[PDB]
This record gives sequence, C-alpha cells and structure tokens, in this order.
Amino acid sequence: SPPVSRGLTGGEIVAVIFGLLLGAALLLGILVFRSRRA
Amino acid sequence: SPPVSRGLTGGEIVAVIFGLLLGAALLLGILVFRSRRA
Repeated sequence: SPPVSRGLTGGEIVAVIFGLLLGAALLLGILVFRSRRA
Repeated sequence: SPPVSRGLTGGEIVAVIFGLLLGAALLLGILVFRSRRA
C-alpha cells in the first residue's frame, strides 16, 4: 500500500468505495421500489 | 475528467467503475440466489 506513483493510491481506494457503496446502495433501493416497497 | 490533479485521476475513474461494477453485479446475484432463481 504505497503512497503514490504505484498501482495503489488514496484516490483509488476512495474511488472504489464510492462506486461500490453508491452503486450497491442505489441498486438495492430501486429494486425495493420496483415492486416490493415494504 | 482531467488526466491528473483536479481531484480526478485515471486510477480514480477505474477504481469507481471497479467497485461499482462488481458491487451491483455481485449484489444482484446474491439477491437472485437468495430464493428466487427464476
């Protein structure tokens, strides 16, 4: 887990969690509103 | 979506899509594997 200039950087981590969280989160929501908003 | 700096970098983009793609993808799967594989 290097600082920078490598295949791993702070922006890379925060980026993955950003799309992974908002991605799955929003996905679940829409799925619930689809036809099971209980 | 600049090449560097500006709080936006190549690694940041690929990172978001990485967790976003695998995030929702894996999510939807488990949802169908739970008890509704139709």
